[PDB]
Amino acid sequence: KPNIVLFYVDDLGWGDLSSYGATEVNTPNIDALAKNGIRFTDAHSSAATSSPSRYSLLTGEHAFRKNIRILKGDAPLVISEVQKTLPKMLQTVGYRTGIVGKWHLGLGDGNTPVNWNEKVKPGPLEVGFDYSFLIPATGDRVPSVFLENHDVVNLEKSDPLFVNYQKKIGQRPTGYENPELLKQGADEQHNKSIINGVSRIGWMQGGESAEWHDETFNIVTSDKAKQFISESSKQPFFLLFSFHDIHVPRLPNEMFRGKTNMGARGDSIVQMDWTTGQVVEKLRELNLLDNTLVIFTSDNGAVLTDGYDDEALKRIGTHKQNGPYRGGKYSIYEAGTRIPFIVHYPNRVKPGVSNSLFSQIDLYASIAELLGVPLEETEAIDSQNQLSPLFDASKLARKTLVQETPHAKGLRENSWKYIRPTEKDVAWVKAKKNIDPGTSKAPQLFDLDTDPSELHNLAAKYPDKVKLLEQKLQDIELQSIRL
Amino acid sequence: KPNIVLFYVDDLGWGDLSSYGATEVNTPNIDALAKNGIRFTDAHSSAATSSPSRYSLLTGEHAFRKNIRILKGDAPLVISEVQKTLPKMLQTVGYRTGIVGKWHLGLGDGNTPVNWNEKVKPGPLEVGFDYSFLIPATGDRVPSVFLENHDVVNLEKSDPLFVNYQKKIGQRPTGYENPELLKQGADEQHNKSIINGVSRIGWMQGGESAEWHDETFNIVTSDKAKQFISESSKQPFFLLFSFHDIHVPRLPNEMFRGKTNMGARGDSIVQMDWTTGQVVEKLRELNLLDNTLVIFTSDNGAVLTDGYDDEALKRIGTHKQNGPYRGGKYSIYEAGTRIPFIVHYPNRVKPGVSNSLFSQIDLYASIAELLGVPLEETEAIDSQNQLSPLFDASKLARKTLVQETPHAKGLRENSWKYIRPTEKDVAWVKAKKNIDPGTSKAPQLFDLDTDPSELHNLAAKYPDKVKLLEQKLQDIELQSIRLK
Ligand SMILES: O=S(=O)(O)OC[C@H]1O[C@H](O[C@H]2[C@@H](O)[C@@H](CO)O[C@@H](O[C@@H]3[C@H](O)[C@@H](OS(=O)(=O)O)[C@@H](O)O[C@@H]3COS(=O)(=O)O)[C@@H]2OS(=O)(=O)O)[C@H](O)[C@@H](O)[C@H]1O
Ligand SMILES: O=S(=O)(O)OC[C@H]1O[C@@H](O)[C@H](O)[C@@H](O)[C@H]1O
Ligand SMILES: [Ca+2]
Ligand SMILES: [Ca+2]
Ligand SMILES: [Cl-]
Ligand SMILES: [Cl-]
Ligand SMILES: [Cl-]
Repeated sequence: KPNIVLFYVDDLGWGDLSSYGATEVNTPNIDALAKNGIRFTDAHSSAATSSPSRYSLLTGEHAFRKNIRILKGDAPLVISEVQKTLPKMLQTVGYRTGIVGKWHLGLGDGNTPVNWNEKVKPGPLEVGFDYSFLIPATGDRVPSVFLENHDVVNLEKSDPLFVNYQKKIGQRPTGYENPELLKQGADEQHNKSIINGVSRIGWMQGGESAEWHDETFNIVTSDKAKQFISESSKQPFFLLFSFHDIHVPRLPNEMFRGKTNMGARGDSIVQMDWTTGQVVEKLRELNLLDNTLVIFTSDNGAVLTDGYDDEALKRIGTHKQNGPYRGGKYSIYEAGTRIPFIVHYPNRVKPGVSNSLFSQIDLYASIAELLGVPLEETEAIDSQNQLSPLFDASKLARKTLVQETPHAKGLRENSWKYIRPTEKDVAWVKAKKNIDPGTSKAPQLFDLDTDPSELHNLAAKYPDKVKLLEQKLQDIELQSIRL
Repeated sequence: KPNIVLFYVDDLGWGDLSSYGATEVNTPNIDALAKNGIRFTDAHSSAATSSPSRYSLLTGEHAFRKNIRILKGDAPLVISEVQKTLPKMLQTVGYRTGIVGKWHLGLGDGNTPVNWNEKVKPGPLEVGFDYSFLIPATGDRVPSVFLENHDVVNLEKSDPLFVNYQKKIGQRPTGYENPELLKQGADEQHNKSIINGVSRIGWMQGGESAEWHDETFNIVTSDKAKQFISESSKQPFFLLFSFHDIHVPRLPNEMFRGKTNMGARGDSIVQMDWTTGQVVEKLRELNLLDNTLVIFTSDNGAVLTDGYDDEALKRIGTHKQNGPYRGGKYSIYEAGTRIPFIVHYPNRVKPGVSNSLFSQIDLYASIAELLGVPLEETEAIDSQNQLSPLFDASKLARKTLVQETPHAKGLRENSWKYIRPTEKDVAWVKAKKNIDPGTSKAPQLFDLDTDPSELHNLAAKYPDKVKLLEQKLQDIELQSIRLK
């Protein structure tokens, strides 16, 4: 029973790592993991946005089965208290489970809004986690406080904490009223309550003692992960290290500012690599690294301009955050879900590069197979046993895989890519995010071997292929049991 | 005997046209040719630099056979006067042949330096062209004058013209002396004589009346091309419209400044498309567009920072000038030679998109086949007959193609790409050009189907494939006669 450490980066694109070809940023720690492990070139998150991908990561099922969308800071937990989750699965075989970082899976129960001043339940502790130290929503969503287990860290009863997303509450300055105090400019959605010089989404009243310090996320989070690892060093443990990097607002520690010529976004990649090093080296000191299944991946494709004036697009230079793939965050094109995926397990995995169609949804069933945990017919219905290609870069994995986004759905059948037509008009992606969302009123079909960036639609040349793929996409939607 | 008009752009990247996916720039006129003809996605120039590719375009053979490198402004002509060339071949079937634009193939005879004040021979007129309106070297190399046939245009005997690439000559202001006069900053190689407010490579003395005006290149070149077309409308003709766009310095006409959010480089693409349109509309106006074989392609891959402070890199935004391919100008990676290539011929070409491995070198032998011109065994020894894939997107073309750059040679065998190792160190490509030259002390091998940006070197996992690909490269280097 090896330990499992899951590095889950926020918005890390296929090309944002030097082992994936980046030249404007060096990721040495993550690169050494790829060198002594398997690097996947065709691995995918379940969706093109955070909440849905995180839901599939932990439940082994497609996010559309529960219509998961980007959650707001006070949304209720999307994972039922009895739902079968990956951490619960590992618990039944003695693993001590923990998560350090971003949650974004909801925290309340729905009936009554979240009272950030009393115990916050259900949450990570109710869906398979023993220990939890989180960032409730996202780095840019209030509350800007750490929630340990069931309690908000450093909360003073003398200064109760409240949040509101529709109107201003409290006496904190905002970005629209007080733009003078901002460290970075913000768009309309992100110009509310200011905390640590940066406005966020929504208003935050009180709880000043519970306020976090963005520039120390690297230290605070690595410190917690190292402690949890030290506490569970003599037993099997699973640690989901969920980063805030490289999600907006990008506020890296001063020791990284200027390490790249790309601005805060690039420097956040440097910080992210450093943080990863702290955890990896911690496992090395305790001689646990060779017997640890390390998985380094991301929740969705990269984005440059995501709401703050941080120079991501202006100073991009020659950097290709999505490598050769088109799209990015929010998009149905490859880059929306095609991301970095590294497996590092020296005791059982030989170094290699895998071009197998791999999905993060299959982590649940592949880890069950690793430890012999039989799965119910109703458990992680979409998660397939793909442990063999996970540990051998030469083995094949999937043939078919559905890609999700709020705007459209798509399907991969070997090198074929099909995007189902939609009438939804989503211009905010192209306008505000500088990404083609991939929608179209007409079907789309691409051969990624000759057209890797999805520039030549073949829907009209192979109309039966479109119908076949559309048919197989319907079957997967109608599926309700395993296999 | 259809008319043949060949548009040859300078440094146009695979993704610089909107019909190849560009979103930050619009090329409506050029896209119109793609919608009505074949768009090639795996077509390649012979080399990753100007002069080597141009030589291969007109001689039908690899440039390394004569060690052609980027030519200085006063270089002698690299095409022998007795050497068979594509324009000559067309001359023997009654075609009137002309060239308007960038030459960059040398002009002296090699024994004496070109005297710009006398007739310049041998030039395009001695290698198969009837008419020629030229930019001698490049927009950034002196002389900054026009050469029509054998004489410099608007040259006054009262002000003789001289060039010198080793030391300053004449009284013209320079970039290293008069920075306050420049419209754009220039690196050390481009800070010499100032002409029209932009320093160039080399020093220019005299010939003021013959100086060109960069910003009106679009009008001067399109007018010359329109005259030539208008006059040869009675006879079959071959026009090589060799663009300066989008090479440095990028000085588009006023009517295009601000059309894109990428600065001078992006606005030159706009001007480039407009100039192309002016020529296409002249063919239509004269009812020749349908009976005209129009080929639109590029001499080598794209570059952003090439010598002038023109914001090409600071304002690139989301533009992917090279599409998904790695490298660019000067590189042995795909983007060095993988370029836009469109064939517009309404009387014999149906609209399509072709993924066939296609080489510009084959244009000589494919056009010969179109006209039934038998080729000698020692002529265009690298030019293969690929007329079937040139006119039908569904037909295959090449299986093997050798790629050139001064530091390394490469080979393509279907989707496999092999880069022969080299001890050469070209640091300026990364330092100043912001492009990866593709050099490596060790062999490189890629599967472009799974690794389109050549990121995963497979040379170690397939040592026999490397050997076989390296062997195939030697055979093409030793070949001296036509194949098959
Ligand atoms: O018409 S095009 O082919 O499309 O444009 C041609 C370009 O010519 C220049 O670019 C380089 C080219 O001449 C190359 C020859 O293969 O040599 C390069 O010079 C390098 C160094 O760059 C140079 O640096 S310097 O301080 O500015 O003088 C110097 O170190 O010498 C080497 C040559 O040695 S070698 O080629 O390895 O054997 C040219 O680039 S540059 O000097 O860096 O600017 C031109 O710069 C481009 O604008 C195009 O005009
Ligand atoms: O990575 S995610 O957590 O899914 O991002 C959620 C996003 O919502 C968008 O509408 C915001 O404008 C972004 O700033 C970002 O916060
Ligand atoms: Ca995310
Ligand atoms: Ca060029
Ligand atoms: Cl208190
Ligand atoms: Cl389309
Ligand atoms: Cl701009």
